[PDB]
Amino acid sequence: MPNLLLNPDIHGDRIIFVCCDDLWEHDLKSGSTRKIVSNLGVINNARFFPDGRKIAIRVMRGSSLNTADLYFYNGENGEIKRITYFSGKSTGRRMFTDVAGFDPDGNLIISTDAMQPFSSMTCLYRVENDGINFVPLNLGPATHILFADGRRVIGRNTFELPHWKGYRGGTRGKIWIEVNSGAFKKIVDMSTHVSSPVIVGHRIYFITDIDGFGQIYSTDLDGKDLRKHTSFTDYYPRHLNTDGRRILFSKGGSIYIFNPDTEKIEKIEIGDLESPEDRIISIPSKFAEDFSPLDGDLIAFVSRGQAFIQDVSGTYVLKVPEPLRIRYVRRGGDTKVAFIHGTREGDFLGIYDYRTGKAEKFEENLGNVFAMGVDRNGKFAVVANDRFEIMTVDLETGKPTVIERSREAMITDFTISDNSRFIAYGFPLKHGETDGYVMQAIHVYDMEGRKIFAATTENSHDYAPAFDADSKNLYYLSYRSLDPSPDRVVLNFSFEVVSKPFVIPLIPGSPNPTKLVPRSMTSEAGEYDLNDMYKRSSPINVDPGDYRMIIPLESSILIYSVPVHGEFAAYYQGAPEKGVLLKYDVKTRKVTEVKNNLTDLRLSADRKTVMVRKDDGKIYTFPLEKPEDERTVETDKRPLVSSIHEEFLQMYDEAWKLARDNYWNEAVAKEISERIYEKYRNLVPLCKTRYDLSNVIVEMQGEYRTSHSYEMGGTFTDKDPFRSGRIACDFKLDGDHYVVAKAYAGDYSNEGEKSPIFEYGIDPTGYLIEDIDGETVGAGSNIYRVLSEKAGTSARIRLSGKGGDKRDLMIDILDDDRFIRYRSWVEANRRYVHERSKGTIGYIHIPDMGMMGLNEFYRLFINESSYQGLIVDVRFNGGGFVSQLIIEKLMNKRIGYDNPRRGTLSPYPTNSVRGKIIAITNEYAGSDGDIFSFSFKKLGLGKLIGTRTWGGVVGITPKRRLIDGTVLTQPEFAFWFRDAGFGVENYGVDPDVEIEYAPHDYLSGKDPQIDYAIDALIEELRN
Amino acid sequence: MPNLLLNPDIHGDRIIFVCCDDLWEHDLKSGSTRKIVSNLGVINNARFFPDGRKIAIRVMRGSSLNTADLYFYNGENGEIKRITYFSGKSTGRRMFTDVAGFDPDGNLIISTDAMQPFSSMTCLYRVENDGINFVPLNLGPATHILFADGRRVIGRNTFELPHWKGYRGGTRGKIWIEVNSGAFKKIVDMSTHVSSPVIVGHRIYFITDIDGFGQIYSTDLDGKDLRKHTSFTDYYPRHLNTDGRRILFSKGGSIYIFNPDTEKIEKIEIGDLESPEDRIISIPSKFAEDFSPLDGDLIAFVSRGQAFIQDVSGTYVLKVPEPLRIRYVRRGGDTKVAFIHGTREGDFLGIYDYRTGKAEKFEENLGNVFAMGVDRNGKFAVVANDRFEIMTVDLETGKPTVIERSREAMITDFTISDNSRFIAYGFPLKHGETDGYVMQAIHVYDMEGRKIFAATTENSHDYAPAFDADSKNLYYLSYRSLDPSPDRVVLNFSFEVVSKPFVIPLIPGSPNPTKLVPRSMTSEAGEYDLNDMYKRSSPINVDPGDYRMIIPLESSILIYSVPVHGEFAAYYQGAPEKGVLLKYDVKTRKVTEVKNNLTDLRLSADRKTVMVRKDDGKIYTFPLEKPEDERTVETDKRPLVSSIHEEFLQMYDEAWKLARDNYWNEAVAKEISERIYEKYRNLVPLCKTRYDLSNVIVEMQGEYRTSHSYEMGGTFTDKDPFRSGRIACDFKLDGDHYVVAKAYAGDYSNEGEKSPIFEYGIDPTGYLIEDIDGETVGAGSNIYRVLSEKAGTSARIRLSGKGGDKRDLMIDILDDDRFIRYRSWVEANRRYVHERSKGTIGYIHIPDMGMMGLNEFYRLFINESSYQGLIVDVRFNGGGFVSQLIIEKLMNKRIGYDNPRRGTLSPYPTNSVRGKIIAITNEYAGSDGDIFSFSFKKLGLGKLIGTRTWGGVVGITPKRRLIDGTVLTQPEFAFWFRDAGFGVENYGVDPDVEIEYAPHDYLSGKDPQIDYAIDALIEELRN
Repeated sequence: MPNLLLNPDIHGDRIIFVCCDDLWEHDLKSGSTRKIVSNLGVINNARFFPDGRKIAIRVMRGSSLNTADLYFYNGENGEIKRITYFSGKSTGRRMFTDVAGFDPDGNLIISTDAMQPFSSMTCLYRVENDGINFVPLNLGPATHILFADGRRVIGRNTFELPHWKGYRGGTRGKIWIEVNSGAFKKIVDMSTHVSSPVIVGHRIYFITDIDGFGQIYSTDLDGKDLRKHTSFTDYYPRHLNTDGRRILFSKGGSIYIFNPDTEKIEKIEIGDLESPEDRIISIPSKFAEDFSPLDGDLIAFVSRGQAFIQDVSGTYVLKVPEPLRIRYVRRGGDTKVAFIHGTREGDFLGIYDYRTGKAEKFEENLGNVFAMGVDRNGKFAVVANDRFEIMTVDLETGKPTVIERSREAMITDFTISDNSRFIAYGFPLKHGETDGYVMQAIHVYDMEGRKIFAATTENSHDYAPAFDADSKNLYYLSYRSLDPSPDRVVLNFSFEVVSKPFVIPLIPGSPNPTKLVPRSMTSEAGEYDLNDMYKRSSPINVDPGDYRMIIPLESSILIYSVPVHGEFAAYYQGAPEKGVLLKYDVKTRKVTEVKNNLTDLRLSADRKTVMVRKDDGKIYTFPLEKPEDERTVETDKRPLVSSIHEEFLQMYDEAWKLARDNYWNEAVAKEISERIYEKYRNLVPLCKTRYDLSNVIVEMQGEYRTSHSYEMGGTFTDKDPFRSGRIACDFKLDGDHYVVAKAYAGDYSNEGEKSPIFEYGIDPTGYLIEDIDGETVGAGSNIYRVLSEKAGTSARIRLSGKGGDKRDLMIDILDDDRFIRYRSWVEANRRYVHERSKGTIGYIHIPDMGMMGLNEFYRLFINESSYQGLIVDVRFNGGGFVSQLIIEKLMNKRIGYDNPRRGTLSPYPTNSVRGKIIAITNEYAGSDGDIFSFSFKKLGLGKLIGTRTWGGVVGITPKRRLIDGTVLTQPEFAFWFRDAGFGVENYGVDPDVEIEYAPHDYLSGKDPQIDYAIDALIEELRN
Repeated sequence: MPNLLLNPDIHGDRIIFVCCDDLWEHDLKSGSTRKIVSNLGVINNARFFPDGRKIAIRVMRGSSLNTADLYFYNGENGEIKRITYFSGKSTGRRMFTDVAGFDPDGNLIISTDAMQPFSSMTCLYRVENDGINFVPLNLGPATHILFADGRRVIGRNTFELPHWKGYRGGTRGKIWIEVNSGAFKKIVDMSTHVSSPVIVGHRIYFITDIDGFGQIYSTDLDGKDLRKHTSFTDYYPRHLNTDGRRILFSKGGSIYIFNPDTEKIEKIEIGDLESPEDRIISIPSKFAEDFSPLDGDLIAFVSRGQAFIQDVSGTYVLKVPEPLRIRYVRRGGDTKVAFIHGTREGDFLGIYDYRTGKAEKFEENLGNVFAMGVDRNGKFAVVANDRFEIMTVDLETGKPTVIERSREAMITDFTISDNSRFIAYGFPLKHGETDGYVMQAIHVYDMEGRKIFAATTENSHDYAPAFDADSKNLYYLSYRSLDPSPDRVVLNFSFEVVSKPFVIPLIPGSPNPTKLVPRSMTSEAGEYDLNDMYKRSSPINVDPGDYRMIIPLESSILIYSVPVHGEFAAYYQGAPEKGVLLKYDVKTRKVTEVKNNLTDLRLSADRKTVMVRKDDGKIYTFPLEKPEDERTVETDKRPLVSSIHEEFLQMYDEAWKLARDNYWNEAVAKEISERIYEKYRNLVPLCKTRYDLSNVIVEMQGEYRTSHSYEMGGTFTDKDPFRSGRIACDFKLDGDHYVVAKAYAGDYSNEGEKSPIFEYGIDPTGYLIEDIDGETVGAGSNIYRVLSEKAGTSARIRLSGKGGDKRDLMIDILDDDRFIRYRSWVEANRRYVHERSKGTIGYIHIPDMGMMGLNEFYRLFINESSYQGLIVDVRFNGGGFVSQLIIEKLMNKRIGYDNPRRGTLSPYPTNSVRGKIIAITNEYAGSDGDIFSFSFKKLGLGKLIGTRTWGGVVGITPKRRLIDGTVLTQPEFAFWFRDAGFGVENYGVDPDVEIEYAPHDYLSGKDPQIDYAIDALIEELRN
């Protein structure tokens, strides 16, 4: 039972490497191995200092390893010490805030975006006094820095990209070298991605897969005389490191040594290191999903692939006796439940009687199931799969029967009548293959006659069907009540409150029950007749809103409502959508609130019990008759038990299967998947930690050689995330005191765009920071650590100005100041553009194509679009999906003006740019950011300046998480441009004028890209 | 910066030892040292298996290391595995559930009380299949077992006793050896304690301090030819271990080797191993103390020796700028607070203005302060110290003035009038030096004239003085309203509700204000006159109860009431005493509840704000006017920051100072403390963990060579305690199935005294356990781990009886079953005595002299005191203080009977023993159990049978915890017997007839002690 060994470094005969998230050291001479540091969190990189006495360590914390900071380990006394308190953001594909190199004096050089407006701006800083102070090198964003013959060697984006083999986009690693004390030249720019550069003798060694597989190559300090030193075919080499004589690297779980002199490669024999306990315990609530009410006031819930039946207090718990991956569990009978069990082959329907203990599984492979319901009489279930089919499955024979199949999307929204005769569902459809909108009509399946009926027309979005208890009327919701709401900032309107419930009597002649037509004035009777029922449709008298569920009751109707809200939090912070349960009294048409702060709602089969999840994250239950009697469902009294190796294999297979099944090109998917299956599955048994598993799943994901193959979420450690305290200020150690080198502020009147100190009436720039909460900070007291310890609270800060000015203030210590740094960067560029253009050119930056992109675009568009020229900066754009919306605005042509008796001219359209436009982009703009850059040029909006974009345009829409919560992504939607085809993928967008942003440019304090854009526009504006 | 190295074992050239709570391995050949197991919790012992391949490990978990279990470490593959799921109870002086030795076949033998009715019954078991099954050796309680020439060598109580140097009590370590298969002889029984026995060649090596200091000695396998092999004078040697050739041991933080051949001793050079981060972060609420209200709605609170001023939400927090050990903090003015600062020299008063930030400390040493208050005008503070003095301290000059000094106890109950003129306080006193009860009278000090006046007579206990706002009346409480309450089980009565409030008008002629005497009918006026004020006292019309505080308001009086409750939880589980705040309306005399579930209450200076601690442990604040507007006080938004080395130095110093100050014999205390200070203070810097510090503190505590020098509580690890699942059954692996070898039940009708399976109508004895919660248990499925995973919940257990009987039951899996095992043991002894005596002798067992002892003594006394004879078994008695109450009952002489017309004779006294009594005691009975054993003989109650008791009779009453919550105890009260003097201490009590309980007695299943007691009484009962 060997371990997965990774990321080594070497010094003499001593090699250090990672195993089980901890740092180990192996001595080649004695052959002994030892763990030198552990329990710090997940370590992914360790670097010896030049004299090999100390080691710089990068460690990640937070369940998903979303935070990182650095530590120093002293081999002499075994002293461990945290050096950075930045709580740098981290992702599997961009593990930032790390060791960049060591200068000629032996000082540590780090790379970090902690104090920058963008995560891609991983700037270089010399670390002084063990983290007391950080000195910027001003060489621009970089990953590695090497020093040879007195000059600086810079590696840009040279970190490994295991998730994207064959990457050839604009962000590929490149190497630059200094040629004259402050002048730099790009010496290594290959078609593919260069990573892990090191120097031995006078050659730069690095990795790249230009020939089809990862190998070690080398060039001279001029980027010439390319050489190939390896011919690996099993697994890609990774993480080169050197002591100046020999090179170390990891490959497929083993550590190897490359001797440049002999070109000899030798594997290091390390043997079995650690075998932790396989059987683990987990907190059920941390991986819970699919909670549902059962008879007898019992409840069912799924967690980490396991299912349970328990009382509400979680004291009497029964585990469903089925192996890994039960996806859904649903009430089947008095003491019975139906469930979906998944395997490597697909999903299957099963039944379990918790009273008798008899559990049965049917062999009919239903595909990949995303919804399942059971009729009230427990005779059949209804299932929906990714084939876009909705079917019934006889709970006795297991025989499935496809009801219908959509060609647009899954039929996950369905309901079954209490008498088990009708099945109503939303049917996604399109009039034509290339329609921009998918419509959805409710269809009704009559078990008797097996014939489908259209409940509603195909013109909009009808959903959430629900039959009344007597199975005589079909209620549902529609987004048909069109009525626009005005944008309060931009000239725009949108349909915000257009949801309305409708009802269809299943028996012709019978009226809308909510109309209260006197019974004596209605000729009753009539047999069921589902023909032309859409013509009989009638709305219920409820104000339009945004409803998601309708529950018809005897003399009232419950409705799940969602107040209008902003999307920022749900989009970036996973914040759940908040809703309220409303009660509509049919008799008086009076609407009241039943429950609020909801995020989900399940309804008992008999309509007597209601289960909800609230914004507080807890599950509650209450009688629909007396919502005051609410109880809290407890699931953590009983620990979740499982086997790491059983789960890892299950997880590898599912990751592997998802990558195959969701890859945009089906033909390709089959060949790729089969070719890589065993190669990586064979490494799974070497994995002992979730991080190990990650190293294996990601390399397999990279074999698809396509963008967007991500691994997000999951639980890798129990360590709380690192903390960082900020006040939007940069500190410089001057003598024995810290001085505020810079105090950030964007728009003073906006919220959260400035150092909290500004609210006290002074600009802290140039002030000395004497102490925080009575503790002196300075030469002998790390201010970053002090701020970290106060993060999220208000502390007394003593400031000293040049003179006799002294300040004693209670300052809010923020947990982050990225947005303040960003807005300040934006406003600075804005003033600079106005100043250099002499007031003729406007400026706008678009950070991404999501909700932030929309905010920042309009934030400046309303003030910047009416200058003679306009610069649209999309550098560092993180992508999203609103590129098309912003383009639509820039495409407006000013063709007129209103002339008022009083006031000034009003342009028409209001949203039109007045003059010439120019766009700036760089290698850090990507995805939807690629599409914007390509479209800007294609539509002739203006010239495109900068450097080639990221080149990743195969979108993702994840719909499944691993049992531990991990969200994997699969490049499932390949973008195709008219004329260019799929060619943007793995390449990017070339600007009309390429303007590099070299290290010497950063050294001189000049932004050549913005300067060219301003100048080019000034030129164009001459005539 | 070296480390404190401890508890080593040796095998060839390899030595393992503990450092920083982790396990390390050192190779004598290569000189290399390495950490082989870490992050498991706190390891205190590690033993090489015979072949030196596997290592057995004892690790502790739970903040106070109160739980323990064993693991196996396999250096071959680096596999770590838990072997036991007992969660054995552990204390620093009795770290039970450990490795006991290895049999000739190489199988692990463990010692544990996990499945016994007493913690001292650490029975031996051979471990099988890594914990799947445990086979009892049935040799009785033991610590170590060695094997020589086929015969078993047994060490009884042979663990180290660092907290008691020179121990010579009955529980001292002794060694027995097998002479004839199954027959044993005691070979090593010295006046002093023998610890850590090992065998080399044909000699038993061990440690003892018979010559005044710990040294290594040895004897032949016959216990003869005693030899002394060392002459240490610096630190006591500890933890001997051997590989059969050499002996390894720890001393003063270093690891040494003793060569029996050469008799040479060599120190192993290991060097600096590990230095963790010194600056740590702690959760404030976890070490919180003294919480108090300040003006402006601010709060003051002390935690881990630090003090803070903060708003209720804990968003605005200010740390008081003073070094370690702020003991108390009190409102001193508008933005000022007074505090007590403690140092190694004593306690001092200081003042801190949180607005300006100016802090001042006065140099007057106030001694050891236990109470502090400040007058409302902020001119002086009132302080109470362990000198029994109450004094004022000028807040301007710092000049202290002693008001009065009690010669009985501290004056901690005091109050200051609003006009700052009077100080009323409870004054402890005794009429004579040898009085059994300390009375308390209220005394009032007049600042004007500096004279003391008696407010109450000296006949009972008067307390909680409180002046009204106008400083015209003094209110207080007394336990003077004697009215007896009846005991519901025993003929007994006690004063439960005898607390009554009283009031004393400070102006003669003025009537009790609660009497509502009409003003027009009262001749008002008059000047203050405190003479004869006790004569003027008047009660207030509130029913008697149990009051702890009285707060007189304008038209009402608030009263803190404590409902009568049992003491068990408070006595054993630290449970807080629950109280309620009552409101007495003076006008109507109506009493209403203002707040319940309280555990503590603080009132602001202006009587407007109330702060309380509730049973939920949280601190709340509400306006006295609207108790509904209650807010929760948050203190954990901002982490506590401290330095480990600074804290460790402050704690050792305080531990040393407490040991000295409280030792019972002051003469001896000066010499001992000065002699031991440096020696242990020098080991402090070697400590890196709380466990390291404990080893040092305990060794220094043991220098007092007296009983009761303990170290309880404190925070040693962040690991959750070990869990164990129990159903009061003993399991035996028979083939591939576990059979219930025994099902425990005491009194079926009592609560919690039987396996929870009995509630389903069957006795599980003989039944086979098929599975638990669907999981099969047996030959390849450890039932103990399965139960551990279900502890605290109800699980489905399937059982099979011999036949066709099958049971499927939802069983409560308990967290512990010690009490069930105890009562079953007692009831079995009870039946055995009835049977063997043929219904002529009764039986009673007293497990301790605390609340449990009271419960169990009476639980049987009511049924067993009327046989012709009575056996009073005090074996294993844990001590406490009720021995005298039990003797009082046993002393009753039956001298008459009531003869009724109908029914049977009633004996007089009712609580009298009918006949002859005999007592059984052993080496596990001590403290108040020593006192009981001695008294039984002394008073001639009957014969004492068994073995010499523990011998620890110098009591404790701790009143101070270290900054981390640690409760240290100091032998402060030496018990003196008429005729025997102080002699019981460090010796114990000899029985009239000594009856050893040899290993072969346990092997044969015979209890020689109970048999002799039975036979002795049968004989005495002949005539």
